[PDB]
Amino acid sequence: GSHMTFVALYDYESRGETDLSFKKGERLQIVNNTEGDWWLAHSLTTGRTGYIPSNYVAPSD
Ligand code: NI
Repeated sequence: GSHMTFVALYDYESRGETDLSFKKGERLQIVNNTEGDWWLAHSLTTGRTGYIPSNYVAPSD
């Protein structure tokens, strides 16, 4: 619900009111990773929240 950390593979610029912008390499906490194309996430560095495209991220190890 926040204990899964993913890393951005590519930069992403938000296009609407609900999606989260991020940079390649940024770490994102995933609230739920079972939801398909859009995952709800937040950055611990910027604090910002929003939906991210699930094809833009991989697990952060
Ligand atoms: Ni969690």
